[PDB]
Amino acid sequence: SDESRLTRFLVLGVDGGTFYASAQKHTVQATDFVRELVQRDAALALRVTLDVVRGQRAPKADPALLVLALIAKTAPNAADRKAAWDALPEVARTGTMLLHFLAFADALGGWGRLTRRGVANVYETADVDKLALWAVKYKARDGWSQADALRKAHPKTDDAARNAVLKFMVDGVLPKVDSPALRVIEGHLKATEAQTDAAAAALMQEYRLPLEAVPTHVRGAEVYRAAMQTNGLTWLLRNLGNLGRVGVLTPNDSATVQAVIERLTDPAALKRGRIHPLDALKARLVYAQGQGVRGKGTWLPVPRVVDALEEAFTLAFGNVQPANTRHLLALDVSGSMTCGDVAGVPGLTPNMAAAAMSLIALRTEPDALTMGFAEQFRPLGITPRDTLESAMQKAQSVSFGGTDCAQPILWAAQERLDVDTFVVYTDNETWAGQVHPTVALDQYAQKMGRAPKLIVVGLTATEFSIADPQRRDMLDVVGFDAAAPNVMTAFARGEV
Ligand SMILES: [Ca+2]
Repeated sequence: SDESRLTRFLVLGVDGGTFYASAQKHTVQATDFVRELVQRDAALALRVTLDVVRGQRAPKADPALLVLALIAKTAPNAADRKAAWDALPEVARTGTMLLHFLAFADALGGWGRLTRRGVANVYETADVDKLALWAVKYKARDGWSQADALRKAHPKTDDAARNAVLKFMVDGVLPKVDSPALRVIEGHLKATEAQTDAAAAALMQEYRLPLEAVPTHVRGAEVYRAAMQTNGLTWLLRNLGNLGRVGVLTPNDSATVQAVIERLTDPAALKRGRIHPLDALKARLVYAQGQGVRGKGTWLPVPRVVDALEEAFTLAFGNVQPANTRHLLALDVSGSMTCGDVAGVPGLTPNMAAAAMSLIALRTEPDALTMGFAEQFRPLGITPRDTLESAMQKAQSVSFGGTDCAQPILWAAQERLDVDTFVVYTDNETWAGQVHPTVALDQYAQKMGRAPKLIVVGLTATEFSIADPQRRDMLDVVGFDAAAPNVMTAFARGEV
């Protein structure tokens, strides 16, 4: 079905059953099916695309932006090209997304009337606050800048304030209406000219300015101190190291320490911020290193903060959106599972990641059973009562067998176990058995009267292929990242 095949491309960013959960290239490129579909039925291409954007299941806007460009620029009909343009303001939510859309479109046609108007409509529809934000935060994206687009599109609004910010976005010259939209602009201007951690701090204090506005050279204690009070939990999670470094968060400075602990374990803030347990696990591991990636400095991890992150992990389970399907999780339990940094997270071993995901399933899905490719294929005996640490150990066995992704499915049919979703967790070592998982899945359907799905996760994989591109019941997840769990859940629910 065109609808289903296009939706899959829109979510995964590929025209097959593979999610590159990444930190690699895999930039979305339009395949033949996608172009052919846009010519054949641009109207449904567009309806499908809006459905996906609104449904918000796509980890990335990229594929929807590309598809939208294709329709807008190359759809045979004028009503379709026009409808695509009319949707641009919705789909290109941020300044970056608009510049990204233009990078896709510029390879499909020049600046005809539809294009000038369509781009102009984006700026003319945005309020003075969104415009000001774009003016300071989304100035450029590689080749394309807001200035470029504005010179080609020439937007004009009814109100002088917005025209003033549009003018500023082109010529960088500061006016002075006010609408405190200019305020944030003036603030960002002065911020670039700081030289001192204190003036910078005093500046975002005066001007409600983001930590972004502060030159890397001057972001000291007062700058980070200031940033905390003005950001949510997600920010806080990825900034613990930056706080240990700039001398704000230290083992002998209890007031800030307690205040961080309270935010990290605030159930209401966890829920509203939609913190996934892996988000908390990543923050803990990153923070506990006391040293960052290239060119970062060091810091002294505060133990009780590390502790609070362990609590945030447990509390976050309550906010996971379940597939609501019966899962059988088959874990690779061999020694190499203890090696590697999944998703570039220092210390996040495939074994740790798989144990975390097992606990999640056990605690949130209608049913879940965990098996392992051990001496023989057997239950690991992990339960919702386990900790991350005890589950990790149950998922390690000195004697192991090949990681055969067909085998959990063959086993379940043999045991007449009702399973909706099979999930295999490995590092990068799928091993082919005598029966392919496709045959396995067919045999299960034939014996049990239901067609289940299979997800194979290569937690540190760069490339493998198990999922049949011609089937819909299979998904390969290559690598891992923060978007992977939601994609897997969406897939299991039949939405991908
Ligand atoms: Ca292995």
